[PDB]
Amino acid sequence: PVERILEAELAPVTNICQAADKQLFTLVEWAKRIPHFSELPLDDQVILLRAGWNELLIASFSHRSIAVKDGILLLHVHRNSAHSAGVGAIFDRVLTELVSKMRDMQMDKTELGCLRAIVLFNPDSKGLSNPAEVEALREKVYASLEAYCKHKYPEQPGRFAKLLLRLPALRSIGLKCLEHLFFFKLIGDTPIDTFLMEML
Amino acid sequence: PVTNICQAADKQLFTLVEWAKRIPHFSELPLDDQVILLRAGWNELLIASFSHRSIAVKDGILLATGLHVHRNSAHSAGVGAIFDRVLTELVSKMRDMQMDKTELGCLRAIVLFNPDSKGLSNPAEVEALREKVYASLEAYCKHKYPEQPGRFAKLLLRLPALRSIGLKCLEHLFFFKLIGDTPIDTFLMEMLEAP
Amino acid sequence: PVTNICQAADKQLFTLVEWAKRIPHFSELPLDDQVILLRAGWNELLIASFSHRSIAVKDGILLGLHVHRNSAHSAGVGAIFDRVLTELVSKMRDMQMDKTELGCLRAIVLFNPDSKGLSNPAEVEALREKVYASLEAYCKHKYPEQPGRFAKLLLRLPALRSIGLKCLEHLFFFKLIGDTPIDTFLMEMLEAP
Amino acid sequence: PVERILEAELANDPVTNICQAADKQLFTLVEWAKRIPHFSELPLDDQVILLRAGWNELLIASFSHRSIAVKDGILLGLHVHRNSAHSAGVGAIFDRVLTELVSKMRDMQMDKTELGCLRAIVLFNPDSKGLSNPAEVEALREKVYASLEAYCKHKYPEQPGRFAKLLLRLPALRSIGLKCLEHLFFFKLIGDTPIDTFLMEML
Ligand SMILES: Cc1cc2c(cc1-c1cc3cc(C(=O)O)c(=O)oc3cc1O)C(C)(C)CCC2(C)C
Repeated sequence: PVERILEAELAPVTNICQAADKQLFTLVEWAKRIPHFSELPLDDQVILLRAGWNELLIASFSHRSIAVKDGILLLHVHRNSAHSAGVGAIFDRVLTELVSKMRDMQMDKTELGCLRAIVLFNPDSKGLSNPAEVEALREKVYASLEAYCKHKYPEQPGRFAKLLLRLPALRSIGLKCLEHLFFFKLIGDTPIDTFLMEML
Repeated sequence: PVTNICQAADKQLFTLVEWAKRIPHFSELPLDDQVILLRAGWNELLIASFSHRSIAVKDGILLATGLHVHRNSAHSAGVGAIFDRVLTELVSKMRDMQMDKTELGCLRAIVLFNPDSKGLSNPAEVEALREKVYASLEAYCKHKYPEQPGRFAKLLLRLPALRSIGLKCLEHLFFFKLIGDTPIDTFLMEMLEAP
Repeated sequence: PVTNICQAADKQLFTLVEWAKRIPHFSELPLDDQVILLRAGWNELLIASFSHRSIAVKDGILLGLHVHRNSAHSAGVGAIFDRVLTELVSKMRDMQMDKTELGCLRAIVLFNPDSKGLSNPAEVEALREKVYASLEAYCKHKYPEQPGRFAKLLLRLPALRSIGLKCLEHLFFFKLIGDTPIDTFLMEMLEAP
Repeated sequence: PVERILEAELANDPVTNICQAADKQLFTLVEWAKRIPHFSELPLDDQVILLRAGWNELLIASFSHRSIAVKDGILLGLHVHRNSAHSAGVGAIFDRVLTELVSKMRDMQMDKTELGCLRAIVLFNPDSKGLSNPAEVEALREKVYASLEAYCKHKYPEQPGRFAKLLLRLPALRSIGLKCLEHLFFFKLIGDTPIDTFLMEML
């Protein structure tokens, strides 16, 4: 189904942990509204969210950032701020490889939902009790996305593959965001500097 | 053994360039861009090749020299994790769906034609050639495996795995730790016992 | 469990600022430079503290929560943990590194003139010279029988640097304590309405 | 004395050619190590471990020091300007070599005896994994840095802090060390254009 994925998509310094907690929770609420996700073992649900949270978050804010130049919306962080916090390279990749590609092809929210659902339903995730079941749910999602794309954009016969071929970029940007601690430098950066200037 | 590795590398790079030149329209790109695509691509292209070659082998990979490497050796050289990912995420997935050599070729051609490669003079042209390749692959899949309507997507969805395994092979120096470990010890000793 | 870690971090950062301000001449640096030194230094400063605390423990580190190397190897960070033990904790034990000597090393680490963005690196270098001049005085007087003790102290800093970067790169702290707390978090979220 | 350390210090197919350059460089490094007192008296297993543990920092220390006689470049005989380094995608690491090592060595006029002794300290690293007798390596490192302090106190008595200043370049050497591994710094520098030149065998 493609209607419940779009429906899902539409619906003290270190205590940066609170902001993180709230962000992760938004992500869990979304996952629970993806058909069949909540019918997986609880251990498997946790593994998929642990495996997925980084790429899922980047996909969200990348897409939000379509409405913005040389920035991402969380609110608004300009690329000059990102370069200043020593994560310029990774930020520019988000812009060129994700945000602009999403803009150029006017990726809609149903299509974002389905990609995120493919990422979430990752049968490669380590420790999954039944990877075959996860694979099966991902097949349902991308079968459903192809149906949606063929109907809404029949003039764009390549559109389905183009969507799927943004996932490799998402994966590498994924790993670079972990490795550079991208999320926690973005929200945590100045709050820390501001805290520390309690040496005044 | 060290001289073998360096020759094998040279031969592999050469094989890789000859292959790329025989991909339609590749040689019609700017020369700067051809170099960028091969330099951006050689890691994933090589892993795709040997992963697929390794379909015909249990708990191992075959390298295009002939050199079979079992996972026992890989875990012994302290790259067990990365080796197991190659096996589970690539080799077995390729086996399970019986990925044929046409389908490997088209994926390698998609990887080669990477319009995200840094410094490309005309990314739009590279993107255009990748569209031709994956349009051609979908045609092939729909006709040879009409019973498997999801086969095209399944092929494309091995590329993220290839990307991460790609970066992990760089980051761990996967190739050099596999074959190069004791050859280096042997090298250094030869140098140490020389005058 | 997660809430506790985040509080402990906040408390650690605070302890760290109070400490730095009580280092002579630190507070006489530009505010921009003070922030840079603490941001550049917090990782090595913390590892130096808990490494030294862990002298009183076998095959473990003390952070109140004792962490045994069996748990560390089980959480896939055995390599980094063993480096902390062999290169820092045991070396500190073997030479009976005292708390004055730890303080001076931490002060040398803090006064890092290599820190990027420093307005006046020459001033930071000058304060580090004062610190390590002071440490040599201390070493030569308390351990005159150990004429190489000063150099030995300074030659633990490279280890501190590499273990520093390896702890960042592996997310050493988060994988140690944060593993199951995260699983527990996500379940809390999953069984919420 | 520390004369033997200074004496030590004052001595188509694109991948194959990089490998030859590497081979030659590593060999110069072994010849140097053999002329360090007591090194050749270690077990052969231990000698191999120290060179395996050490080669990256030892090489960087050499070329950093050689590069004192050069602006916004490093000397390997092939001078490499920072423009080329930034072009080969290793600009960050190159700038660190310049700021943290080359300029610091220039500013304090580090001489070749002092470089030798630091390299000898790096070589005699008792933290190296698998050493048969790390106590012996530690003992040789103590001899080296005891000898360096003697040299510094005599040649630069006006600079009482010069010994510590020398030793406190080693952390920088370590981090630049790990960054050079992680980026494959050496092989991108020497291997860079040879590859580009090879590949431009498209016609
Ligand atoms: C020991 C060692 C050193 C290095 C490297 C790797 C190792 C290295 C050596 C062994 C030997 C081994 C052996 O003695 O059989 C082993 O099992 O695992 C190793 C793992 C390693 O990472 C790389 C490839 C990262 C290049 C940089 C240097 C420092 C030369």
